[PDB]
Amino acid sequence: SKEKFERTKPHVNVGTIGHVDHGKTTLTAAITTVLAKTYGGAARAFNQIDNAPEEKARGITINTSHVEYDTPTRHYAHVDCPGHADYVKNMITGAAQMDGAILVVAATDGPMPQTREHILLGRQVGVPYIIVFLNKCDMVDDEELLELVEMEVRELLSQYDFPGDDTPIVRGSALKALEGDAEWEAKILELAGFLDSYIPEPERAIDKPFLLPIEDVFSISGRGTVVTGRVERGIIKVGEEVEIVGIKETQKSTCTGVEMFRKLLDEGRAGENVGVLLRGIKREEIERGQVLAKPGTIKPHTKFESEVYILSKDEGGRHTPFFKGYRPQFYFRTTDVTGTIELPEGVEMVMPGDNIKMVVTLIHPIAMDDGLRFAIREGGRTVGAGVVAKVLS
RNA sequence: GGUUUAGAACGUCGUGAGACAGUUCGGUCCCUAUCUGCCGUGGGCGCUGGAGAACUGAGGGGGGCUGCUCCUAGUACGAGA
Ligand SMILES: Nc1nc2c(ncn2[C@@H]2O[C@H](COP(=O)(O)OP(=O)(O)NP(=O)(O)O)[C@@H](O)[C@H]2O)c(=O)[nH]1
Ligand SMILES: [Mg+2]
Ligand SMILES: [Mg+2]
Ligand SMILES: [Mg+2]
Ligand SMILES: [Mg+2]
Ligand SMILES: [Mg+2]
Ligand SMILES: [Mg+2]
Ligand SMILES: [Mg+2]
Ligand SMILES: [Mg+2]
Ligand SMILES: [Mg+2]
Ligand SMILES: [Mg+2]
Ligand SMILES: [Mg+2]
Ligand SMILES: [Mg+2]
Ligand SMILES: [Mg+2]
Ligand SMILES: [Mg+2]
Ligand SMILES: [Mg+2]
Ligand SMILES: [Mg+2]
Ligand SMILES: [Mg+2]
Ligand SMILES: [Mg+2]
Ligand SMILES: [Mg+2]
Ligand SMILES: [Mg+2]
Ligand SMILES: [Mg+2]
Ligand SMILES: [Mg+2]
Ligand SMILES: [Mg+2]
Ligand SMILES: [Mg+2]
Ligand SMILES: [Mg+2]
Ligand SMILES: [Mg+2]
Ligand SMILES: [Mg+2]
Ligand SMILES: [Mg+2]
Repeated sequence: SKEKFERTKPHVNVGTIGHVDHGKTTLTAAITTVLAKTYGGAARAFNQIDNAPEEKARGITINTSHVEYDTPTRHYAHVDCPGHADYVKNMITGAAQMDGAILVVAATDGPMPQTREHILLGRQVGVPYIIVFLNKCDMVDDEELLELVEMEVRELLSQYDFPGDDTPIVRGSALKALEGDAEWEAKILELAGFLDSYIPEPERAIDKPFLLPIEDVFSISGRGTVVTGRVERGIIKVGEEVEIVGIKETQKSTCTGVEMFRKLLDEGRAGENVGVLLRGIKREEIERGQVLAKPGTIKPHTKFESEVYILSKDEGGRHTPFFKGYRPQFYFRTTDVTGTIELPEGVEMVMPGDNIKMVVTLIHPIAMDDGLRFAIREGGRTVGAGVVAKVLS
């Protein structure tokens, strides 16, 4: 909080995806040290990508850590997702804001059960583009074995509905590029080139009014309570009226400073992760899931009609019917929420792999409008995608 | 210290003397080692002229415990932990 962030180069939200203990967080650390050395950005280290007691005694990552590496063309903003099956909830918030992912499959183990689950969540939420990275390579010195894994990833993406063969696969060790090997340093400089070439300039919405889903809340010692997240649409000027909408009720507020990776800003534009400082609000009363909207634009609702597309055994979801009373998790912009289902008159049961509409009464009210996309989940797996039809409350 | 003498008391049984793995407080533990054994340490003669050294080894004894950390490797194993 001192240096002013100069608005140059387009902003892009990137993040690593993949199996547990597969080189996902280590890739993030490899991208910093490579890009910082040659081009001349800020250095950083593997340290702080994940500190705490939880991510040291174990070694695993829980929190979605962020990184800011810069290149001549564009200014990237990383989102290193956790990895585990148990940490899928806080991952989806990191994955929703992420524009273009970096998948991490390993040459030794290959595509594992979570790799299938992570890419499954990427499609239904909103991950337009994806890039593969083989994160072991050196451990198995062979030409035939390493190339057989590349075939299975191309099959995985094409089976689950992506381009597959068009996606640029890259090979390279993360640990070898951490130190200073000339052949392996240049091979991850190549990944930065694939990030620029494949993923296009993202289409923002700098016209329709201000909205910002809160991914994680903070309490800065001195300044006040702060909320982070990607600005979904519109802009934010300093000293402007902002209404916080979502869970509990609704509160008036005013912005008193927006920032971008510990650097000041005047205008917080759309499609970029920013930390908004709020005036006269406590850490407890504001929570994760709520949205920073401009007053009057959006209203919180606890009941709505919605066209739900349930999945089958083949697509990956439920395989049995269910009657009114069923309570799955509904993942809107960031947070999840439970709700009872009231089916329409003339529909006795809901079979798997079927398009229908239904009334859903949620326990917590969330801010929503007509034409909002969500992904239903229940029992550590997906259920179905859909869209909102009508407001009731 | 306990049990198991002589003092005294409580509860209990007994008319009473007294009694009770019922309880309670107090209450002398001797022996210079002949033999066997054992740990040490010598004198005698023997071993075939005597003497001084240096070995050999039959045989005997002693010694044999194990933690943690770190690499191999967060590798096999495992959906993950
Ligand atoms: N030899 C070698 N080891 C690697 C390479 N990349 C990653 N690893 C190893 O893979 C392990 C996993 O590290 P990390 O990336 O933090 O795990 P993750 O992929 O983020 N998943 P999670 O954080 O949920 O546990 C580490 O022990 C690391 O040494 C590589 O290129 N070569
Ligand atoms: Mg492993
Ligand atoms: Mg990780
Ligand atoms: Mg393995
Ligand atoms: Mg006594
Ligand atoms: Mg006695
Ligand atoms: Mg007496
Ligand atoms: Mg007696
Ligand atoms: Mg008694
Ligand atoms: Mg006395
Ligand atoms: Mg005495
Ligand atoms: Mg005495
Ligand atoms: Mg004497
Ligand atoms: Mg003897
Ligand atoms: Mg002797
Ligand atoms: Mg002799
Ligand atoms: Mg003699
Ligand atoms: Mg003689
Ligand atoms: Mg002799
Ligand atoms: Mg002779
Ligand atoms: Mg002789
Ligand atoms: Mg002699
Ligand atoms: Mg000798
Ligand atoms: Mg000798
Ligand atoms: Mg012995
Ligand atoms: Mg180790
Ligand atoms: Mg582990
Ligand atoms: Mg290893
Ligand atoms: Mg297996």
